[PDB]
Amino acid sequence: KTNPGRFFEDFRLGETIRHATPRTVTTGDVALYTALYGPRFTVQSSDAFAKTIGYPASPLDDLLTFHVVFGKTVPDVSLNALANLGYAEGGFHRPVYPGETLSTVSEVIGLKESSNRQTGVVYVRSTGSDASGRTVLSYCRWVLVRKRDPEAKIAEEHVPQLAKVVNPADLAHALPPLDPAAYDNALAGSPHRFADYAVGEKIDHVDGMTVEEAEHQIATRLFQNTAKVHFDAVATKETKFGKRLIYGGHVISLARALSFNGLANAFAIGGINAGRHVAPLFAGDTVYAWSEVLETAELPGRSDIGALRLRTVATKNQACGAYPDKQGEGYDPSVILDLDYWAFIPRLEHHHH
Amino acid sequence: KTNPGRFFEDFRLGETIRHATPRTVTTGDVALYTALYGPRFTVQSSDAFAKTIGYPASPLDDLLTFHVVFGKTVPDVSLNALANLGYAEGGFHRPVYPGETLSTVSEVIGLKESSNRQTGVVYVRSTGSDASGRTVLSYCRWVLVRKRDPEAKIAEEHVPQLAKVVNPADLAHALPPLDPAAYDNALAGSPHRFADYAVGEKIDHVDGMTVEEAEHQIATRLFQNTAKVHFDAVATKETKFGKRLIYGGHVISLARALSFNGLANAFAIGGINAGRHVAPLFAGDTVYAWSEVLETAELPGRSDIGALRLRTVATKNQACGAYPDKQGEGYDPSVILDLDYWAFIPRLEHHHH
Amino acid sequence: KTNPGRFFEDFRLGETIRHATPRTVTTGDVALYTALYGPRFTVQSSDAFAKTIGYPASPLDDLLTFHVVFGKTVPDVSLNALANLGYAEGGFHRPVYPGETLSTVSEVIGLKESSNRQTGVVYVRSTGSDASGRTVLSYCRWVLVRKRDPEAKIAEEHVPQLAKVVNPADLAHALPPLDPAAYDNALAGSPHRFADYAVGEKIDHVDGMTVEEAEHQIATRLFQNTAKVHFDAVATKETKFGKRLIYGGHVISLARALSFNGLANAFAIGGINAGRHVAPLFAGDTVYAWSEVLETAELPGRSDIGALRLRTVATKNQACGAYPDKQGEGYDPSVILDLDYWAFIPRLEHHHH
Repeated sequence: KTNPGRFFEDFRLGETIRHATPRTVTTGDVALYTALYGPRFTVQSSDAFAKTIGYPASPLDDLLTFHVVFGKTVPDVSLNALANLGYAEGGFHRPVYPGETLSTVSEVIGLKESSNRQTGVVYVRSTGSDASGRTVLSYCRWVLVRKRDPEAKIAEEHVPQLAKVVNPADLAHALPPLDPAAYDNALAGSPHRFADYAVGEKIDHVDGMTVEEAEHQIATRLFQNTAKVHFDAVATKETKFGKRLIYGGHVISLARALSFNGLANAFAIGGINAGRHVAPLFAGDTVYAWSEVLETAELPGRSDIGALRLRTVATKNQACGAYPDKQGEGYDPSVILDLDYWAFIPRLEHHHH
Repeated sequence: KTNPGRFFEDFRLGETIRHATPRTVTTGDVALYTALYGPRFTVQSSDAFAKTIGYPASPLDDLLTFHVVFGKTVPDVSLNALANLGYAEGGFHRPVYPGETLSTVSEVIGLKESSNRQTGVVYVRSTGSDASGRTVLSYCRWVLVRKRDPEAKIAEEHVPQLAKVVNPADLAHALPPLDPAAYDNALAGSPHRFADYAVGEKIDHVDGMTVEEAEHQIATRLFQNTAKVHFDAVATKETKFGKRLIYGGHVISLARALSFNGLANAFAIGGINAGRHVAPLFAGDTVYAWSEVLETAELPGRSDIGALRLRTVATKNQACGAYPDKQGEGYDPSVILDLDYWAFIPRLEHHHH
Repeated sequence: KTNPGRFFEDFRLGETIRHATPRTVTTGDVALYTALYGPRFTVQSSDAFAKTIGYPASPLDDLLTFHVVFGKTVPDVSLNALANLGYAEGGFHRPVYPGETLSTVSEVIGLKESSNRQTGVVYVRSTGSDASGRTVLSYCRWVLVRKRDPEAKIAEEHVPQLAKVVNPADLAHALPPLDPAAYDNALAGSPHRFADYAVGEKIDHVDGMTVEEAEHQIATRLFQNTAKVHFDAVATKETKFGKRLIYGGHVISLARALSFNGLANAFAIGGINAGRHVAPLFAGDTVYAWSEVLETAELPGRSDIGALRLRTVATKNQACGAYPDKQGEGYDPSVILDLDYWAFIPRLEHHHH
């Protein structure tokens, strides 16, 4: 029963993995998520405010939902990962409330050995469901995993093909009918509505967050994400980094929190277009971030909210006033994340019943 | 939309700031507050105990209420602070329960440039309200803030004038009618009641707490307090301290927790007379504290509880058996906080209906 | 009122201590316990899953119950401890739910001075009760405590005599009637039931956890455990270790979490036979663990669950594939804990009403 877990040669294309340890998310998790990342989006922070605008109660931060659903997959898929690399085709179907239980099922949809035959990239489609089987989250990710025995031979290889953009039209049925007049701009922390954003606008978030060892471990276990490279200062000595790698998701959550400085009314996340973990983060490193409007979509059947398509780029140890990005055939050396996603935002303020 | 925040030259006397991100405080926050500071006051720790003595449920620790209400003001007032300096005229109007939402409004009531023209002291009156607009917390604080451009000229300057003591008579209507017979001294951890304290009594708390980097960051984000000097190990290199300053409130909470060793039945805080952040705390530094009875007040219209006026002084890296205080024209070098406040305490144990 | 606490010479055999600060355990504590230790046992993690199998709601992790009940005793017994040493005769009478309040009473049942006359071992029987006085936890522990004055003389000395095994027959009335068919092996993360374990089976847990300073302090205060040696980087300089000792219970919780890798369906703990803190853990040290089946007991009056008797041994900085244990007259140098306990596990999967 000694189980070092699954390695790259153990995956067979088209297998469905029915992940263990479904997770009841409570106001315990909300309070710890708030203290690990410091997000200040009022919909999630204030029940009073959420209720007035047309929610039943504050919904979970969409990234608390995401890290929990991802977490459940880690024991089977990425326990023996060296790094999670990217995402595509992400959809937040349903908002999630404290007391709800989240479960995850993954489908192996790609496998590509690395040239050294020491590792492969595993591609999965992961689907999270509430206790009654209703989908709440769908996404694709790919992660670089260890082979147990490098001399082993990779049966079938397949780099799958993924939409680099989700279609706003399928995100329309996500958020319940809201009241954009009840939405109190002063309590939400910005006057800027759907119509105040221009395609091409660039936003430095200014604020920096230095990440301590204990912070990312406490976050990573909260998600019940077991990837040994987060936790084992002994074993990681024998990796390329030689020390504990911070959960990629920790950077996504930190960048989202910072993004409140300019995008406070992008209150909920509807889907993920593309994401890429460019570079790893270590304890003692400082995160900064900057964002861009790529599209501004109206939602078929709705006038309360539209959708912003956004690109957010995070750095370590480098302010983003100069908007760091590409630099030759690759990124500026300070870039650690490049995330392309749809958020929701209120439209008009005219009171209706 | 790139916003480095408000600087000293941006404040205009008499402006009202209506702060963003109102905060629903849950049993998540209570559990994290308990783990960040270790307070052992039974009223807050045990619903069973609170209910018996005449509360509807355990109330929030008054400093969890305080750090949340302060927190909401930080983005507008002290995001660009170098240090929060003092308090006066603090009143805990109403106890607060899990599920309640807290909002903050501040009034700029003072401005004084520093001699180097690099900084000014900003004086505010901050008022926290529940979701229905009822006041729960009022206080005055002053914080040393950065000027964006030092060559800038300060229009109007005003060091306001503040009562160095709150009047017990206005704290009477705070706590609901309690049962001081139901109050179980063994469960509360002290036999000492209102009548067992003498004016002039001095209490060393003995216990020390060493504060790690991750602890104060996790606490400071829980309060959604954004002051860059807490978080940015890069930017703080260019400050006088050259490293992250620990939230002043973290020291107040730690000193209050330690104070359980001698003041266990000073179960709730009614108001704040004067407070002064004497000196900063850094990661790795050890806190100790000692307290003094300054007054013992009966409350107009009540026999269940009286009010102790208390002075609590915290040190770093120095036990308080010698009761460190002043030392010439200024404090003993180890002193970091000097806090003068009213707490509540049960009187007589005679059972009534 | 300056109280450095109780020292070895202050205990009198046969005294009952009625401990202060009873503790309401909430979903705040559950979420923080989950993030401090990362346990993935589905009964505790998923209400949905617990309810289906025959609980009213997820019960508290038995070690969250244990650390809280132990915590309440620390101010009186072990505030001035150098190290907690062992356990015997542990019984989890009743599972515990969020909202319940826990109180502790201890009986001094042993005292033995150390040869240097600087310290003694104090032996206690500690009993935790819900708010209505019903017992939930009973155990014996012994801890090495400081004498205030070494020249002091120890009146009565007594090393009591303790059963090295609890009897499965008295654990039968602990867990409510469950449904072992409703128990979803895929959601619980193991197909192995009562009947799949063999006496003599050995299980390496593979996974390692490196423990940071802030992690054990945040955990130790959550339990409201005050032992100065956990917290005071100044005072601990003058101890044999010269630095902060990590709560022994932190190692028990970490080893239990790791043990999910092979014992996922040992879902609840019924009692503790023997436990020994072999060696201390420090910040930066990495924990690993391995377990053994010692007995497999059926429960008088029940067919849903049986009892496994288990031995789990934790190490620091040494993988357990070689199953480290004894090595001459004493343990392998890497061993830090040797814990002998009864857990519960489902039997047959045949659906009944």
